[PDB]
Amino acid sequence: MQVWPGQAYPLGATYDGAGTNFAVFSEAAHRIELCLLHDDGSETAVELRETDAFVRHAYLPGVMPGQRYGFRVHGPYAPERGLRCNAAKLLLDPYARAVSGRVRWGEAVYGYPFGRPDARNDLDSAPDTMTSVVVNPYFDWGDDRRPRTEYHHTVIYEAHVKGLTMLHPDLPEELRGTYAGLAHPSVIGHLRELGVTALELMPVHQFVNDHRLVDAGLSNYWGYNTIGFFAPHNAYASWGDRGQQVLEFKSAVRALHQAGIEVILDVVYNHTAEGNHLGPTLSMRGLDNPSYYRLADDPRYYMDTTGTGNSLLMRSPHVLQLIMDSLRYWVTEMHVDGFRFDLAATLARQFHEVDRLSSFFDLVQQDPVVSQVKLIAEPWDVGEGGYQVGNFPPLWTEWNGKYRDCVRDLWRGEPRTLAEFASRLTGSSDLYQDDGRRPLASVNFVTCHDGFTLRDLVSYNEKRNEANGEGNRDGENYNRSWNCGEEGETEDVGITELRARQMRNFLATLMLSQGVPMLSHGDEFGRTQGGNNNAYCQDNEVSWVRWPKEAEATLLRFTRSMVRLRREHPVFRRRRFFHGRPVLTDIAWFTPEGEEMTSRDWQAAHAQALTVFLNGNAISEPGTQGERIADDSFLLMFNASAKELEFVVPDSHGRYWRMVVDTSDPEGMPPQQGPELAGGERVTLAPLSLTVLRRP
Amino acid sequence: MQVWPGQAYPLGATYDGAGTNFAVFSEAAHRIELCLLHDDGSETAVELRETDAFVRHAYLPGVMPGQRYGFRVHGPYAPERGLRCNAAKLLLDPYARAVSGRVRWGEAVYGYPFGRPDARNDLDSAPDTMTSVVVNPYFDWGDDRRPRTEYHHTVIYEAHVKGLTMLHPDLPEELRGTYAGLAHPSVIGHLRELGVTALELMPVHQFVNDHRLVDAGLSNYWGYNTIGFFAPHNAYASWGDRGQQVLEFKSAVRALHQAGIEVILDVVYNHTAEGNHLGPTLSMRGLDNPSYYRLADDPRYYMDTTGTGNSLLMRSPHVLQLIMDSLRYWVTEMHVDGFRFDLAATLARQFHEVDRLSSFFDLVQQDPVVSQVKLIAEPWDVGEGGYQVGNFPPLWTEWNGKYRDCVRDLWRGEPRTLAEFASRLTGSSDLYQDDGRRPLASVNFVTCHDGFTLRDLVSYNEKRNEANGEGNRDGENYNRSWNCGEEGETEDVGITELRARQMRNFLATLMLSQGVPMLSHGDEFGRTQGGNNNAYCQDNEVSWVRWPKEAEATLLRFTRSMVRLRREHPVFRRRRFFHGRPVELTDIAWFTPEGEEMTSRDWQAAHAQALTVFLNGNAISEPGTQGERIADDSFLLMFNASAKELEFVVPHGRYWRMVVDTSDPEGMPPQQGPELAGGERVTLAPLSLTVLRRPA
Ligand SMILES: Nc1nc2c(ncn2[C@@H]2O[C@@H]3COP(=O)(O)O[C@H]4[C@@H](O)[C@H](n5cnc6c(=O)[nH]c(N)nc65)O[C@@H]4COP(=O)(O)O[C@H]3[C@H]2O)c(=O)[nH]1
Ligand SMILES: Nc1nc2c(ncn2[C@@H]2O[C@@H]3COP(=O)(O)O[C@H]4[C@@H](O)[C@H](n5cnc6c(=O)[nH]c(N)nc65)O[C@@H]4COP(=O)(O)O[C@H]3[C@H]2O)c(=O)[nH]1
Repeated sequence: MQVWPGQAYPLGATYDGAGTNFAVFSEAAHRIELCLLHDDGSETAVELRETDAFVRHAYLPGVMPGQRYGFRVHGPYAPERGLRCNAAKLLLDPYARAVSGRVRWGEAVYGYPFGRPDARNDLDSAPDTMTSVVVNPYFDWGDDRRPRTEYHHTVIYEAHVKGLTMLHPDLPEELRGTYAGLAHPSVIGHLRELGVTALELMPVHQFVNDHRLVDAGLSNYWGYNTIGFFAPHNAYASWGDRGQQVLEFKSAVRALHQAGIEVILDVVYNHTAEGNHLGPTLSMRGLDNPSYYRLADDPRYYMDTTGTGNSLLMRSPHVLQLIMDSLRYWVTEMHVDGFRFDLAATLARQFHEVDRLSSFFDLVQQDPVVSQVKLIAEPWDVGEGGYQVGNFPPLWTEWNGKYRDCVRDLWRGEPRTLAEFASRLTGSSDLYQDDGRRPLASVNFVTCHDGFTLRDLVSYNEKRNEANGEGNRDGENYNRSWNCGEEGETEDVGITELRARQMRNFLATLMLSQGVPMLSHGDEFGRTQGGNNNAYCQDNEVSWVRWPKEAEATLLRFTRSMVRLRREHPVFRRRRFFHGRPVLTDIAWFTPEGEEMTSRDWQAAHAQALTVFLNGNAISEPGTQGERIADDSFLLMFNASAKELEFVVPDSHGRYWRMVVDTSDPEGMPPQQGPELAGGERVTLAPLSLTVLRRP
Repeated sequence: MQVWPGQAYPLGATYDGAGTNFAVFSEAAHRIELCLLHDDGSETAVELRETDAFVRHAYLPGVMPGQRYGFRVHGPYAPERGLRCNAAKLLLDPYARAVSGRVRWGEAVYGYPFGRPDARNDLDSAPDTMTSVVVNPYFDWGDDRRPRTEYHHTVIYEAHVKGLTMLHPDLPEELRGTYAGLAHPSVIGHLRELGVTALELMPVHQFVNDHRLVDAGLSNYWGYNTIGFFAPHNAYASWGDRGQQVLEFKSAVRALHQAGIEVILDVVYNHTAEGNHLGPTLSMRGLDNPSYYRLADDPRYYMDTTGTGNSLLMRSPHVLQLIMDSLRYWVTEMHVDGFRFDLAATLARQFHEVDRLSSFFDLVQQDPVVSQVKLIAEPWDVGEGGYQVGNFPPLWTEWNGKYRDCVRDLWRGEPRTLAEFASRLTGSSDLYQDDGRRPLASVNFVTCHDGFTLRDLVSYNEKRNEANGEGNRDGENYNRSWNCGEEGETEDVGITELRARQMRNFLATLMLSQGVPMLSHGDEFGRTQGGNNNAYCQDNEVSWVRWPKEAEATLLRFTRSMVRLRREHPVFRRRRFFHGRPVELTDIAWFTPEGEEMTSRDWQAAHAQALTVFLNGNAISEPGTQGERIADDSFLLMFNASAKELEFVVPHGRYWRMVVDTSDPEGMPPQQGPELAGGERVTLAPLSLTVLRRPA
């Protein structure tokens, strides 16, 4: 038999050489039973009797990795009390390091009769449920140098595990769309060729194909609907789901870490794949409903702060413990370099309000494992006071959703005051400066997985989510986009070259900006999604990354060479805001004709032209060793006008500035040199074009 | 000036091989300078310029360990807002891994002019102040097996580092009263001889003798008045103060851990040694006052839920981080095994009420370093809603204040504490069963550092603290004690035996009571504080532990034999609660002195001071380390707190053996006894105990 009492910590199934020590949390269970599934669907149940601080535990020697296991909570069923415990269902371990199988959708996985939401389901769950697996924690990272690339050298590349590699004509068939293929040399090379220093992996926690999707012809692609917070996703693993998916991810990191490539993965802690009531009872519903999920004034129904069914209680210690244990386990055992938190406002909702003194923030700021890895937050959620951009604690880094909306409104041509675009270029002073932050707190991005891609952003006015199954009712409605004259694809040479160069504008404005640049995957080649902007369920050629074999490889070498500029020239990645008001003047703003803009020229309604001077000799920032940082002085000239404009170079005839970037050109100016301008001489600059000059 | 920007983590002086990095937090400091002290007192200031998330820092190559340093925080001095920043006072390092020197009490360590509280003082504090020192973290714990003694084997021995060894006629005079003398073989041999598994260490966090106390002829001895949250008290060091005292501690833990004795130390996190205003500016008054201390509804004045000057803000993320970074520093760097939190209800006061969902409770519960060590609490503060015995989370253990009073009462004679004393032997079923805890969650104790020692407990009716300088106003006013005929020293052998046998009565009940016991240092030799019940300032023979050279060595072998009787028989240290009756095995049954099971009427019969308890050694419904069953001889405990003799009956056919008797003056847990029939009547003296041991 061999049922030893074991230990209470750590939570989950841990392989201590000769056996495995199990420990799960439930304060609302009279009895808890542990099931040991075999390869034929037989359950060898064991009662974890030894409770300690509402966590029941036991050590069962002989149990080893590959053991399919799960729990069955004997507890009250009373939605009136908030409890939905059911022994009939096979509950997943929240602390499971690897989950096997898919959810086979049926009336059994749900925990309530399909006609009576307050009755109780007595159907066995195991033959249709996912199944948590014990994992051997061993891995020999030889020299896993965490390439601790600082914020002022970081190029974040948002990408998917599957879409990035799925259609790659260099990975053998098996590896396309897996973690293993993500480690391939032709992808790491591409990533190292493109200049990225951080890789953002769209949700990699094990997530569930939604029932509403499976019974609609679709699947869950993005993966922002998760149940296994410690489990690499089994469907992204070509090495098996019997606890061998973690072996890929670890090896996927080590291969990536060898090339000086960081891994910052996208975490979704705000909600769970169990949805609201009327959803499935899979992992945490049956264990402890009241202290895992945020229930409403009527405990039957669920408080939502994400619009997606449920939301976790951020003040119950066993929920905070699960997230800190989740983060760290991905830091120190998966060697993940950082996290992009999803809708991170919900994580700071202690009772109702968004608190920046909330216990979650208190925890993260102090723990020596998480507080040092790159902490990125999506600074909003769909509750009251949901817009919190510029209110997270000064440790954090935020998605500048105001950079997206301000830049997409500049190149679109709207009367977005230049003084609204000029602080987004300076790196969002108005949002972060008083908070005690630096420009690197702003993660700038012209496009991400949400909204249009880059090609869709310069080709479509309104969304095209008909094929999502919701009558075009999902995604952002107006995306500050402009089709460039005709919506959809078109053979018009004028519309084509305009779109191909509007894209150039977006990537050029992004790199010359201050803070952290971010690229959505595919925009290097011009990835299209056919007007679809919220492709959470488009798991097909719509969201795959097509790979190039001329125009798509004109924009490619353009973008790479634009990254070289930001890298090579530290003026574009400064550690602290310019001031330059009274004395060296580290920034200056002149009009096209060549005079310093005035308070009246600045925010006058219809003005769409700028010249920006960036003083490379006024970087009062020490390097790593107190080394004073130098760089050539640059002259960025923006023309958001519909017309051809005449820009004067405002220094003197004394000196010479060489043009190094010019959006207008069809061959690509960031990868191709050009003429050097006199210094008082007039330079005609095409409509919706950009230009940069360089001088030491 | 080789000054590199350095890192912002961790806070404090860390030695990176080539040099040392300093990082300090202040969110209301415009300019922070790093003063580096020399041996002729001259300073060498350098700006910690690099402000990152309100943590200013720098790294200085070549700066070796032993360097005396400190921060001077230029900022606002305005007590109407709560700011007492003073760039004249040499602020300590809240993360000082060793603090040298002592406070020379003068008008210069005080930050304000003595006659005017809210004015400004520009007196240099440098020489009159302690100094935070850089420490080299190396120490070779070759094979330092943390003796992770279980919870149901612990015997806590609360000791002070100085009194334990200042008067031991075996250490060299160098080592009397220091950390090294605490780990001499003659001491660890005694703790081994006594059977303890834990050494509760009265505060070693480096503290300051109060100005209040030093202009009186006295000196703070206990040390519950702390500034150094990372340093060992330099006045306990025989090896030096320039960072060398940290070695004393690390090597004093190495020795105790080799002989298998754990380290539990007394932490004081609720309050600081700067007290309220009118007091010094040493570490946190001048660093960032409003974010460190819990301020009033008038920022000039300090909230005080402790009565010791001030209280700490348990909601500012950077005070909880200072606690945690301290907590994890004594386990991960100095190999401590647990902490006793003092006034631990103040730690949970997040705003006003004692919140068991306070961030602090959610921080300890989660952290892998601190949730695993022994978490012992003193569950009360003097503030409103202070007494919270039985209300801490289930992860926590408490000093059972309702045990101490109710056993002090019983042997004192009060006609109430029988049904109450019963549960206190049961393990305080009232206070802990429903909370989800075990009998072990209650630290039982009759006497501690507070109140009377055990000899004073039976030799005084009221306090005698005139020597403390507050005219007998401090401490407990009634401590639930009895003088046994005469208060003070007598020679009547009738009283003296009653005292020496009363001392046997508590220790007997303490080692036979369910849960975790605690021994105050010196109650083996019958230590006497001369009636001083609150001796926090008596750093003299009053609290010095007197080592014995006839009666003193009789009670000694009494206690040691009782702590064994706990060890060798697990019933007195059970791991679950009793249930008494299989409604449809009987593991406990209470009998009358007459010899019949009691009745709910006869239980709460007011006039009753006699008892017979049965314990079933064969009905321990608990597993063992390897699923085994626990087996034991069954015991029969006979309490007579009556003023006279009462004939006690054994419940007929079998035999029983008498193992414990308080009455006979040779001491009879080390002295073998007769065999009692099983129906026979037995005479039990007034205020005495008896235990029977037929094997089951
Ligand atoms: N010695 C010293 N000089 C100080 C200090 N604070 C400001 N200065 C000087 O005064 C300017 C104003 O700084 P700010 O208004 O806080 O506005 C600051 C702040 O927004 C940001 N910044 C610069 N360095 C840091 C830093 O290390 N950490 C953070 N968090 N922000 C920084 O850049 C702004 C100004 O950059 P600068 O070109 O440095 O211009 C700074 C610098 O000239 C200080 O505490 N000590
Ligand atoms: N920390 C901790 N404390 C424990 C544990 N088990 C018992 N205790 C405490 O000790 C009491 C004695 O339990 P019992 O003698 O087994 O008498 C128990 C036992 O026979 C049964 N029982 C209670 N819980 C369980 C359980 O989870 N499994 C099984 N099989 N029986 C249980 O019902 C009785 C009443 O249980 P309680 O009301 O809780 O009464 C329990 C509870 O107060 C434990 O695993 N951990």
